[PDB]
Amino acid sequence: MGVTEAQYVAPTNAVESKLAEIWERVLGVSGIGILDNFFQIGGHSLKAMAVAAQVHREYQVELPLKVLFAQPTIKALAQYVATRS
Repeated sequence: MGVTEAQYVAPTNAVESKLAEIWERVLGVSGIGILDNFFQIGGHSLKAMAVAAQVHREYQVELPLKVLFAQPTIKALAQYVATRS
């Protein structure tokens, strides 16, 4: 019924914590959870492009919107990038 940030916040490794940091900063300096807000992190604007750039260079799987909405949580994001890579 509202709320943008402070979802839970229980990280794990570098990718987990660092991307949670990157997300909470880039999304608008606030502080989100691992589960994210499962909506806004995808972002139906420049967000998809900016995230795609990161998903290229840092994730190496380079899939805009798909990893953003189908994996709208750093838990699933980490398992996609720091597992099979």
